[PDB]
Amino acid sequence: PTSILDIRQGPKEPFRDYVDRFSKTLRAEQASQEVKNWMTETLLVQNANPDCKTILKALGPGATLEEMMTACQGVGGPGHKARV
Amino acid sequence: SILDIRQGPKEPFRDYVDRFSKTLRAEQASQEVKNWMTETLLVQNANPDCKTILKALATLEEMMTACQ
Repeated sequence: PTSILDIRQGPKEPFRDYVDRFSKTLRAEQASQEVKNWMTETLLVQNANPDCKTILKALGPGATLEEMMTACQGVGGPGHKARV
Repeated sequence: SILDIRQGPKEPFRDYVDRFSKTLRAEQASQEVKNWMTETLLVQNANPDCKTILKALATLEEMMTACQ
């Protein structure tokens, strides 16, 4: 989990599934808008799995969520969340 | 905002801690997030001299005695 601090990417978890869990927990999290933006720029890359973290760090902080997801697409296993 | 609380180059650590504590208590966040903010932002936003001491270090009283 009910805390944004506990949202961590699984070793085989697709980045899109991790982002969805992070987004849902952050929206429910009680914090100011600037703190939520800071939580995204800190915790999202920090709590990503080793493979995605390596990609995201090379990409830099000055990149959008769509650019992050495109760079991490297909990395890892299939996961357990059904999507179209 | 707690994010903007930064120690001055000549500002005593005790004065910085007082400003950090007052802003954190007024900040709207969960108890675990506030504890995490203390563990990350307090040392991170301290001046170069205090930051060097704090990284080598613990309770707040031990931090203030080491930075006095």
